[PDB]
Amino acid sequence: VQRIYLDNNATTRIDPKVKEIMDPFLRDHYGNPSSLHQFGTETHPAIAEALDKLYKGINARDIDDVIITSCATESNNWVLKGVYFDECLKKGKNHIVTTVAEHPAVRSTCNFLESLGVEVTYLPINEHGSITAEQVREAITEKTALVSVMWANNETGLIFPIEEIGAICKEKGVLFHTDAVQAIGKIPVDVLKANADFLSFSAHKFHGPKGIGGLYIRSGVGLTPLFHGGEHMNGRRSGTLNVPYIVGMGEAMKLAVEHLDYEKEVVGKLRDKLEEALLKIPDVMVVGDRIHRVPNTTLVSVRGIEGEAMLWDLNRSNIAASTGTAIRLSLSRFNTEAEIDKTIEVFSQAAVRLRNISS
Amino acid sequence: VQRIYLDNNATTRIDPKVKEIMDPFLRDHYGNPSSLHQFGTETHPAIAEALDKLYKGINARDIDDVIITSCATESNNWVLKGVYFDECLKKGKNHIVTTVAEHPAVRSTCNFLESLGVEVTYLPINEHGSITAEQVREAITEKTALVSVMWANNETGLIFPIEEIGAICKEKGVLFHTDAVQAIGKIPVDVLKANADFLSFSAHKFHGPKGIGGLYIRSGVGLTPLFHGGEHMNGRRSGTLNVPYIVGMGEAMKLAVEHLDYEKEVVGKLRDKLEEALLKIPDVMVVGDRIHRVPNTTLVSVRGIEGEAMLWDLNRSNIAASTGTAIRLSLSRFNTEAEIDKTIEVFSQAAVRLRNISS
Ligand SMILES: Cc1ncc(COP(=O)(O)O)c(CNc2co[nH]c2=O)c1O
Ligand SMILES: Cc1ncc(COP(=O)(O)O)c(CNc2co[nH]c2=O)c1O
Ligand SMILES: [Cl-]
Ligand SMILES: [Cl-]
Repeated sequence: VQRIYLDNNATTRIDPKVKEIMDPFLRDHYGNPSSLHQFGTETHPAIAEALDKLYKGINARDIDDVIITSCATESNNWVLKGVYFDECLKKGKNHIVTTVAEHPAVRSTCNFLESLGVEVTYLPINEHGSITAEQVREAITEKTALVSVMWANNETGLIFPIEEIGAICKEKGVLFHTDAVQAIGKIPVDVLKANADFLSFSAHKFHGPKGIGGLYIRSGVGLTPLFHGGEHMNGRRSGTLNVPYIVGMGEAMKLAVEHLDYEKEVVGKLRDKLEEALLKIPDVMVVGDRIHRVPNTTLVSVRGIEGEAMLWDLNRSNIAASTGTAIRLSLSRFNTEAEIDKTIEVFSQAAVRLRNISS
Repeated sequence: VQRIYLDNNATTRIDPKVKEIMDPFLRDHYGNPSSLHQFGTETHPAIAEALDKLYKGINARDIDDVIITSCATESNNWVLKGVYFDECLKKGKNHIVTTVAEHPAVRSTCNFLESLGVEVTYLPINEHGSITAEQVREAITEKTALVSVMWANNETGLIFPIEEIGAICKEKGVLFHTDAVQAIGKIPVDVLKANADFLSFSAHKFHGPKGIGGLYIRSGVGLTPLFHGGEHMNGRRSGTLNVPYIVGMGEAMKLAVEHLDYEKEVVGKLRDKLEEALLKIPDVMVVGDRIHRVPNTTLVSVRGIEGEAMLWDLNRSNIAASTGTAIRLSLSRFNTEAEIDKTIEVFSQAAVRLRNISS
């Protein structure tokens, strides 16, 4: 059998180099980095190299933190509940601006903050599937504690104007957080350009293991820990380090940014090839503005055949995709031209077959 | 070189079987268990087998949850901040009883809860290094939201009277949590016998990978999520599943409980052998009641030579241990009689050498 995987927004394959690099820390380098003895101190260099890779990936500076979390959900929960106690309660700034497009980690958390009597403005999506810089400026009260806008959307692949929203936040004196989960490895990410105070990411979206992520925290910005216990991560996030996944995620970031031109040049092209071809088969419109997107994602619709049906079919013929209904096909650098061609074929045949049962 | 590792309370070696079982999920079974397509659904059986192993390890029932967390720190933080909102605030039960002996994940969290105006009673340690059932009963007000007592202590290896504290909590109508991190794999753990509502554990203490743990939650007990986003873990703890570490931790628990008689019979004996022998070298008393302890841990003192000095020495001769000052030597099933003998030798020679520089 030979399966085609087009579900990169759900999760990605761990890069083989990433599997290789982690392996020694699952075998004989099993010491707790906190121990003083050799089993501990021996892990120190690989961890430092990892952190370094993470800093360079997002343009963090020495004076910033990139804190290791267990996933972007942790990161996101952490930013929101941290600001809740540091701003919303202790400083009266009882308002948070976000968008409707946000991942549930952000949205549900906000929902919880609402239940305690935080006022949350969920900026509405426009016709383009976007949010504009002016939209958040027009929403900032001076009780606004935080603006949280996702860098790129995982439904459509839509990029939002982070840089611009950054500027507004700087001018207005408001904490800015960007969930960048869907941007790492897909387009360049720059916390300096973004004037982010907080950035979250998750490794499994860029060929690292599931079960680890990061939160960038700008110099001098405070954020009450979500994991108290104050050992690890200059006391900001406690718990014995996930040594293998750290070493791994590090490598994952490095490879991810090394592939940034491949992503735009080749992956993007494969995505255009797929999209263009899908657009033929009679009555198939694409969803969203097709300019401001990460290179890897396309969301096609099939006229009067719910997505689920197309996908269940595609699954049977060994092509994995998901909805966003519409059909979300999302690529990685591990897709090939052959696989796309095949997808065009099997997609169209599937379309055909389902039209005919519809009669 | 041939190193001896006696720092099992810091962390343990991933069991080779555990490394084997996780491996396929780092290689080709990389699908998100939430996907509907084959890459997702194919992970379903291994995950179910894992969870099953976890349930049986602690005697959880079908009607309970064993929720997968990123570590015991997550678990502990989760219980405390969960009860804070569900009991302390929403129900006025503004008091928590714990002990002084607790791991910092519990203690620091409590410290934070104090800062919001929760009243926390930190039960004092006695001469035995213990806490008695009566001590917590005498502390329960009817504003008490939660009792949190650690099952076994990682400093001395001291077991606390969980079963008894359980009974008191049941009688008194109070939520009971036990951090069992230092008990899994060391003595039998039984949430039913314990009348725990909440139990935490962490895999790296029983030959699983760092970076994953569990919280047992009793049937019908509520606990507001620490990770909102409400996808995974019947919405109790959100974030893409750490598939490999889950499969791994599962195996780790199984092997851990399979070795329960080996642990008491052989590991315990090795520990007694080591202890007895150390007790000779002139002026070396052991620390704590030497009856109510997990089999693997001994905490010896050397008269007027701070622990750190003994350890730095021991490190040079390739024996890894830590303080608790006193010297904490903690064993696993991977220690051998040879290694202990060697330790007796090198320990005593080290004692000798440091006496003579002391002059
Ligand atoms: C933009 C974004 N934010 C946060 C997360 C959560 O990261 P995690 O904590 O590692 O799970 C994801 C991935 N989540 C999903 C992508 O597709 N379905 C999902 O549930 C994401 O795409
Ligand atoms: C009793 C207990 N509770 C909680 C933890 C925290 O588990 P983690 O979240 O997986 O780190 C540990 C391990 N911690 C340590 C054992 O020795 N030094 C330690 O810091 C522990 O022994
Ligand atoms: Cl918090
Ligand atoms: Cl919470």
